[PDB]
Amino acid sequence: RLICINDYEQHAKSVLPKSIYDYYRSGANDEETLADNIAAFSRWKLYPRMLRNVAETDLSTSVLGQRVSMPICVGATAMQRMAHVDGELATVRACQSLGTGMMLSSWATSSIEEVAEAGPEALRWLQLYIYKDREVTKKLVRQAEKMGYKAIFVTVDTPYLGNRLDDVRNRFKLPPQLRMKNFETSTLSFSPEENFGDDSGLAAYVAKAIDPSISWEDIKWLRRLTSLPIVAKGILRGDDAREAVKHGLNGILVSNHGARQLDGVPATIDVLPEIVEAVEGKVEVFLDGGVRKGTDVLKALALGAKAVFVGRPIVWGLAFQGEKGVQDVLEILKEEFRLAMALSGCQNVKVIDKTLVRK
Ligand SMILES: Cc1cc2nc3c(=O)[nH]c(=O)nc-3n(C[C@H](O)[C@H](O)[C@H](O)COP(=O)(O)O)c2cc1C
Ligand SMILES: O=C(CC1CCCCC1)Nc1cccnc1
Repeated sequence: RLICINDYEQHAKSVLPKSIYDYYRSGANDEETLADNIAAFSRWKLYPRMLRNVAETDLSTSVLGQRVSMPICVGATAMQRMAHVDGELATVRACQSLGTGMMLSSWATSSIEEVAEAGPEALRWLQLYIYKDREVTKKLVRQAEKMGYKAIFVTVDTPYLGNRLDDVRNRFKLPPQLRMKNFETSTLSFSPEENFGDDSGLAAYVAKAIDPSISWEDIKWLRRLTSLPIVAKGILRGDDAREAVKHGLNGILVSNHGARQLDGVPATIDVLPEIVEAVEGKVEVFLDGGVRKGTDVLKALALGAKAVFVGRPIVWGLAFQGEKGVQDVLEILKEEFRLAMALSGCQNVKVIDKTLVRK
């Protein structure tokens, strides 16, 4: 049946309730960037070397000092138990099997501790939102430290939620049996019994809970709060990337939030070279947005990314078959990436060079 990532999305549309599929699929507004995140990869053309000896292709690399089996990691996607009863527990188990890392959403339907218990040997990182309540925010960071998470990815592109039109039409909220499990109060847990207005429930949750005032001073606060590596997630400008380096951060995740925040920003693959240039080798640079195929991974590494993160494909894996479905999606990406390396003449990730691509 399902042999590529597109097949998993098509299957997910056939089995998920509309409101859930739409929440996961949607971009902001007219979804111009959503289309471009994919189309932009196709404009970058590959210039493969022949006759390089590719009998033994090594996909392994490192993310912030921690070894991974491939430069393909799981990005934070909220509320995974909407897709499959086991949600984030299924995802972390699959990541452990693959030897890759899982970035856990602050808006997960499973707690920091529950995910660590399900994937004790998995490489795990926490995606952090800065809540108006700094005591909540600190508690999340402290729990990530205690529970063996290896970095914080602080999201910097969401002072307010983007306007996802289907979520407004559908009046998106959690199904009755689920909660954001990192929080205790009805509002912070996004209880679907709380009053979140007449439009998208999630946009109202953000407006109530998440601090629109945050600034570089809050990054200074976070840098002093934890010794863990910190990655700025959602940077699209070289000047902001340089500022993140000046604040002592340890990486940049070039991201447009899966095209869900400001519509009409460029595709991440198109802004990646500016960001790689701007940081001058001082920190690792990662990419997410539109990764669906092994050749997308190859292109991102050729342009200087250390690794890429996948969002929606993971959710579609869950919707098919929980842990097994996430494992299948990651195995397809790994095999497509191996083949793309081999056909391009690359024995290992260290020889994936800039001459492999042109736009
Ligand atoms: C359904 C969904 C939920 C998401 N939830 C979060 C979140 O909780 N925190 C966050 O920082 N980013 C979140 N993102 C953004 C992703 O981390 C990532 O940037 C994006 O999914 C990458 O693009 P892709 O879906 O094309 O792979 C979400 C994205 C999607 C599609
Ligand atoms: O606080 C630090 C160091 C951190 C501390 C923890 C581990 C890595 C670096 N740097 C900083 C803070 C504010 C403004 N400029 C620099």
